[PDB]
Amino acid sequence: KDLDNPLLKALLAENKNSETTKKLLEDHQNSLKVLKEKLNSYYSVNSKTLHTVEDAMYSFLPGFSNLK
Amino acid sequence: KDLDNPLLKALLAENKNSETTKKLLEDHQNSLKVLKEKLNSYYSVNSKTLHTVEDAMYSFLPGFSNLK
Repeated sequence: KDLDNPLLKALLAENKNSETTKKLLEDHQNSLKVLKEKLNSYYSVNSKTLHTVEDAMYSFLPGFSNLK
Repeated sequence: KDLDNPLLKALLAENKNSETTKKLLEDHQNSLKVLKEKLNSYYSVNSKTLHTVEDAMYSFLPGFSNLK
């Protein structure tokens, strides 16, 4: 909600030469990537009885693994 | 809240962003004052506009008064 505000878009359009603001924008994108990576890392750790079902689909398609 | 967003305030804290902030947020402050006055006078203006609409609703059609 914060990064998609119309005021932010208007400010970005008004000052194209915003390298100082561009640094903050890239910092925000890095925070985006870090948060998404952490959220996904909270997933690809463990599984359940779904492993037996998963083994059924790795046999018919050789060379396939790590379905998340 | 969008105007008072802490991230937007941090972006505001820039000098080159402050001039475009000057323009955009003086316009925004005028708009906020206008909308606050609109909320304050909403009841007052609705009765007056309703009276004008009723006057125009039955003005040039013969007969037809007291539309309720």
